[PDB]
Amino acid sequence: GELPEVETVRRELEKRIVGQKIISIEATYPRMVLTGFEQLKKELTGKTIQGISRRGKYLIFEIGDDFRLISHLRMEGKYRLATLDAPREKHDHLTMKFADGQLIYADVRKFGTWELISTDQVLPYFLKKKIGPEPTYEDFDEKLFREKLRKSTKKIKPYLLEQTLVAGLGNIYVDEVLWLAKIHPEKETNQLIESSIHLLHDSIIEILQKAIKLGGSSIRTYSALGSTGKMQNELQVYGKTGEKCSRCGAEIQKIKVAGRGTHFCPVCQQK
DNA sequence: CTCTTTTTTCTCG
DNA sequence: GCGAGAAACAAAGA
Ligand SMILES: [Zn+2]
Repeated sequence: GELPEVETVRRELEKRIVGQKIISIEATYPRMVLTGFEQLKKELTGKTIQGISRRGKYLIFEIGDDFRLISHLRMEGKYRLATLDAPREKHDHLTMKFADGQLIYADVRKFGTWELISTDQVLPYFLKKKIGPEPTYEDFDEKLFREKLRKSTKKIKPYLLEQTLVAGLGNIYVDEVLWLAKIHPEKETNQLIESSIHLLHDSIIEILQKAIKLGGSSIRTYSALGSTGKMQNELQVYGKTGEKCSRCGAEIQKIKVAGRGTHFCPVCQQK
């Protein structure tokens, strides 16, 4: 999922597993643990979960005083808290067993990843990933944002998806943000004027914070953490091909931009 | 049966 | 370094 969905899962996990001692850890797909499954199992078994943080679309389990399990859900990763006797589901890959339940990770496409690193390696880890600022008024500086946009010829949608200008936007929210800011996805960033960049900046923050408040977008659902989201009922363009724009009434169109499905209003978002 | 569609990171030119 | 295309992988629809 995107930042809102990951934050939703983070909040649920924080509320339910913090303080839990990991009894055992099993894997049917050990290869998704990029730092080595057996090594992770040896290091984390018997340890207690102290907290759950997030950076961009990355989940950060704080286990023991020196361990950090970095988890990325990628396209389809899903977590669920189940009973110890819960039957296995086809795409379940890993499980963290507690005394009165277990945290199961499932991922149909097997894109999701787990990486075990030390507490002091977290900041360097994200610096290496070149992740941009969190989408908040406090961390997302419009001035630097503007300067980077002015220096580039990249198209705005692909550039925003890079996670370098700001962290957290995925295909759904980048489409929603550009529609809200009335900017065409193929617009070269150096062509954006100051007022448009200002609207874009605030729209990125507003859309994501709203999505977080509503528990993310669940255009699917299911017995999993963060599956009761209501943001999907607020989407203005994503997956609305053929429907009418809520502002002007023109039909929402869908095109391909840098290989990604792209939804936009041809009237509100002039090319 | 073929082709298309649905986050991150690499190859190629 | 950059843009285009694709891979990792599974499933469902045209
Ligand atoms: Zn419109």
